[PDB]
Amino acid sequence: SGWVAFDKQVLSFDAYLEEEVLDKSQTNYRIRYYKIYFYPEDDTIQVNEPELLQGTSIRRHRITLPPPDEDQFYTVYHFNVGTEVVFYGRTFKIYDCDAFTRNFLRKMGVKVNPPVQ
Repeated sequence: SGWVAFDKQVLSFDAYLEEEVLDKSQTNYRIRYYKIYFYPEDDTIQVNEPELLQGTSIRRHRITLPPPDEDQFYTVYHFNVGTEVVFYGRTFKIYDCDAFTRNFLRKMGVKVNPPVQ
């Protein structure tokens, strides 16, 4: 034991979210872009906005599925292009992922979906 191997490197997904602020009856919004990291080693997730500012990040930890499945955590199999994930009540829309991630998914039998556009 003790062999050096980096076979559990993070998977990265590009996602966006719309900050929709309801003003009386009119809703204004802006688009925020994030990078979602999934760590195979411990199934933890981290989110960061590449761009007192609120909502720019989510620390690395295991994230529960949204109701009614909060007794379970998100796994690597819940992430794909054209799929939505919900962290702390906010909906993230995954639209891409790098080559390394696409290759990793293929190696574990996952078919990566076509572009959302």
